[PDB]
Amino acid sequence: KQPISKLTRATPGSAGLDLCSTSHTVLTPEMGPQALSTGIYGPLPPNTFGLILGRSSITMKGLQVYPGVIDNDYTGEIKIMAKAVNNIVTVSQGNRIAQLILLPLIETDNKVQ
Amino acid sequence: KQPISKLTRATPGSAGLDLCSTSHTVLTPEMGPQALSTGIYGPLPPNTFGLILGRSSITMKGLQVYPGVIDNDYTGEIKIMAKAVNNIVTVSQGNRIAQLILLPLIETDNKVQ
Amino acid sequence: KQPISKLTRATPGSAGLDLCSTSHTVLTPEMGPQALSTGIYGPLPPNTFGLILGRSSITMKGLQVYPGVIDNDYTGEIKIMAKAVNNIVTVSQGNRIAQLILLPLIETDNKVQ
Ligand SMILES: O=c1ccn([C@H]2C[C@H](O)[C@@H](COP(=O)(O)O)O2)c(=O)[nH]1
Ligand SMILES: O=c1ccn([C@H]2C[C@H](O)[C@@H](COP(=O)(O)O)O2)c(=O)[nH]1
Ligand SMILES: O=c1ccn([C@H]2C[C@H](O)[C@@H](COP(=O)(O)O)O2)c(=O)[nH]1
Repeated sequence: KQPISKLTRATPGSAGLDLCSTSHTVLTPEMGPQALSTGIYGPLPPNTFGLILGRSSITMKGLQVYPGVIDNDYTGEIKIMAKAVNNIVTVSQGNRIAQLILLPLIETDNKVQ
Repeated sequence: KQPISKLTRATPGSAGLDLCSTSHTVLTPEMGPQALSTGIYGPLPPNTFGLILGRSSITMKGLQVYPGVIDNDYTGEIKIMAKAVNNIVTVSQGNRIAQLILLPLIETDNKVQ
Repeated sequence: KQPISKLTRATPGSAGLDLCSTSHTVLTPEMGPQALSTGIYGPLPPNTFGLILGRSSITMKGLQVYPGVIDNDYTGEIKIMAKAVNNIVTVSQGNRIAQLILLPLIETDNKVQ
């Protein structure tokens, strides 16, 4: 398993950490949402949560990444939820498919469970 | 009307507050976006705004929730904008359909109106 | 070129800054994602990044805006990635199509490039 600390940022001003698909995968529109493996696992730094978002270059090529909320204490594998919009899309191993944004986790008094 | 304070968090490390649909509703792809009632109303805690996002279990079952921005001072009913992706989806009363994330509302000098 | 400082907020409690399309554009579902020009350019205020999100009134009328991450140091034109969901959609010049949300850019030790 690899932790979020092994992810890289493309440039210092980049909001997101790059997420790559560990497999070659073909997607068609009729398949609906598919969860792509990344080999990267939670959890997140204290007081943060994560959002998985698309890369614009990839969205413009017809692969939609559904925004995904990564809880602070999730310890499973971070997967990318994606769908081919209109056309057949092929994702090659190591292609950068999405990005992870880290955001502050605000405290509230809402009851738990 | 019920306020956001009555929402619950599944676990202490959960980023989102659960939102449930108050009605049983059937959605098909050709229907396009539908606004699901929740019986929960703004406004939000000072200096925050809200984002409505999907639950990954629900997105993987073919119901897409369009990310929705909840303004700090909105006092209407928070509705979930959703679409069946490819298949017929049935939402039962009380099913958890989406989640509300609270985020800091940054001040800027942009002119207002 | 116009900077983000020229954008306006609809009301003081509005989370987003309004983004308008500078052209008249017709979109159909089979076209897939389209990048709409706005004439607004990065970069963003220090320690922030941007998210492009839809307006709910517009999403409910069948135009989906794909959430887009605006990096802090991007100096190009901010474009709106959008898709007609099911029907033909016509966007007129000056119509408010999306909104820009500003969020804190959290520092991490992740390696760069
Ligand atoms: O795109 C996503 C969305 C969620 N999850 C994992 C992390 C979340 O903590 C967990 C539960 O999802 P939600 O209930 O937060 O949506 O699933 C992902 O791997 N990818
Ligand atoms: O998914 C959504 C998106 C918005 N709204 C309500 C709250 C917002 O303050 C208001 C106006 O929407 P926007 O203009 O912020 O998108 O509509 C919802 O109930 N659900
Ligand atoms: O909806 C979007 C998404 C991105 N970009 C520009 C700003 C980003 O800094 C840049 C690279 O996109 P990403 O790699 O962050 O997705 O493209 C846009 O104009 N509109």
